[PDB]
Amino acid sequence: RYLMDPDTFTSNFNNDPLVLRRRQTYLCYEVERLDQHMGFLCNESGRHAELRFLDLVPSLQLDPAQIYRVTWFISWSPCFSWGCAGEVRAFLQENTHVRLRIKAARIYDYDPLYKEALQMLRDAGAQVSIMTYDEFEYCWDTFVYRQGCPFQPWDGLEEHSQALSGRLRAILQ
Ligand SMILES: [Zn+2]
Repeated sequence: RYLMDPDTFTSNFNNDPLVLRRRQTYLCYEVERLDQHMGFLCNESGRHAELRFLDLVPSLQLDPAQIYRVTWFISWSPCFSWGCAGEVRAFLQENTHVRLRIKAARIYDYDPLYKEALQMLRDAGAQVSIMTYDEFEYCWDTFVYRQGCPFQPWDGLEEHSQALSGRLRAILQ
């Protein structure tokens, strides 16, 4: 399994919501039977990482008889205005053996309809939450070519996480 460069992780999962950023997304995934698959995806040539994960589901050769928990540690919450939330809704509505957890570093405020994405994902059975120190360090330890270096928090990690978490819980009340 391949690991991402540390600077790519840090640049993409920094959770300060008031920074101007390129609209790139990184999505670290793990899939476990409730038989594991792990990896990471970014947007490529206009196709969002969420859809690329859906693209690769068949290649994972999951047993249609079993239940699987899929976890996404995603740098941006999935969009509405470019169809991600709806495709994820479709996927989950049919593939009822998949339970999806979405832990987002940041809310995708670049999408005017981001709240509709969050609400739609919830209504389809996905568990959506905001990444905390725990998740950032887990992703550093699990998906990053860190060469034994411990995780070091960026300025404001905990504050941003708590503010975004309050936003998200307010939206999904
Ligand atoms: Zn999208």
